Amino acid sequence: GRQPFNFEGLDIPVYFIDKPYSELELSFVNDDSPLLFPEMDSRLPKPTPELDIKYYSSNLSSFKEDTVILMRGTTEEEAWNIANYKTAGGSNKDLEENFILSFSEYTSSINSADTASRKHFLVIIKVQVKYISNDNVLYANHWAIPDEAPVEVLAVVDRRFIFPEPPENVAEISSINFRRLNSGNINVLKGRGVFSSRRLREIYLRFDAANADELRPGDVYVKKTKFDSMGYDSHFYNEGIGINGAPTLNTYTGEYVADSSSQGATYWLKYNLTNETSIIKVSNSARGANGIKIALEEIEENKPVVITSGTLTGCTVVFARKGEYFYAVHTGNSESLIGFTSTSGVAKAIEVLSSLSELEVPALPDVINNNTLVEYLSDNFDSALISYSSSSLKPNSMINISRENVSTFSYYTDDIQLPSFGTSVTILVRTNDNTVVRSLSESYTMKMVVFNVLQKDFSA
Ligand SMILES: [Cl-]
Ligand SMILES: [Mg+2]
Ligand SMILES: [Mg+2]
Ligand SMILES: [Mg+2]
Ligand SMILES: [Mg+2]
Ligand code: NA
Ligand code: NA
Repeated sequence: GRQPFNFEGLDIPVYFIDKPYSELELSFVNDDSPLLFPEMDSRLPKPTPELDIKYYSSNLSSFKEDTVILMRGTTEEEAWNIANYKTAGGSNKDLEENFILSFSEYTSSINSADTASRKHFLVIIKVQVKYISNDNVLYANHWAIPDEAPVEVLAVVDRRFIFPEPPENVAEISSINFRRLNSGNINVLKGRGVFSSRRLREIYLRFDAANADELRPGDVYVKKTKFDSMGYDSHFYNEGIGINGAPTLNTYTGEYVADSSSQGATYWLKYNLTNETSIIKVSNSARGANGIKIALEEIEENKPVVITSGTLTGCTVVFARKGEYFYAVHTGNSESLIGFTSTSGVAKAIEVLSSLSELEVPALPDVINNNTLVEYLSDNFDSALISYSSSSLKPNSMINISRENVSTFSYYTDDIQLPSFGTSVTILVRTNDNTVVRSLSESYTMKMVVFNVLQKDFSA
């Protein structure tokens, strides 16, 4: 093989070997650990908040000499070279040699560092602001640093989890939940509340993903590569959510179904679907739509897939089938734009649906509203479900037509006593030699309980 790198002679204040869950409820998860999630291990220095880094970098004359703390997932060899040469890219060339630029990207996102370092190495550095920039990064919360820039290495953690394979009833109930899902029974997700996570884990399934947002006029962004451990694609990220921002489209595995970012979650904070379940979270874009297209023949036996839209409080979720492909689109806005979702949001959803289905956008009326979405879906897809919020006060939100191939679920109406929220989810399961596809939309009221539902099957 290749000689193991020996870190003992290096200048590393904090160096240790990370233990996976299986070596410490998740006693069978041998390729992940709680090092960074949900709480960053107390041995590790914490990164500088993204907003503070942006503040320093935006006032460079005032803070060029000050430092920030950043994280990175790297290989064994990269981590050793960073710690040995004390430069951002593990280079021993002098910075001056560039002026007679190669860059490495670090992150302020704990979840991003978790994703990148799992099964590899975590490196934490302190670096002066004059060496960082984010002008050309593709991933959220990333900062490029010249490979030759000096850094102070604060921690290196070996997260390769090289350990002999493992030979309140949370584990047992979660295994039953997996068996229920894996049978193709949508009832496992009924009534147990909303779920979402900001975690990023690559799942087995590749799918087309698209984004249309008013921040980027004149373009629909299309991603056909896997959602992988490099980080959070900035097109599927919303810097305005909370403090460090949040992803608007991410995949994770079912050992965590909801985390503390899921507004209103209950049952799925406690129990899970095991890490054999693959979950795709599709949220709205800041001012527009995110969508995915799944090839039903690529769902694999004993690897069920769950799509969740998170907590619905005004946004529109579309599930649809055309041929051998399933579509999920979530449109709306995070900027409290009254009337956007039932008008511009519909237009953005149609842009995404047309892009994913490889159709030219059809001719649309001058006034685009939720009825327009019903018509578009009816004419261009085999079957569809719209889950949406309507009020007699906002006429554009009201759906007053019907099409035989389009179901609609108003998870909010004026008849609802707040507080309330909606959910909309789909399961895709290869069982009995076919791909079962079942969708479920719910309204929750009041401890929140479901009082209104629509269940739609998209399989034969
Ligand atoms: Cl991953
Ligand atoms: Mg990283
Ligand atoms: Mg490695
Ligand atoms: Mg129950
Ligand atoms: Mg949510
Ligand atoms: Na183990
Ligand atoms: Na050294």
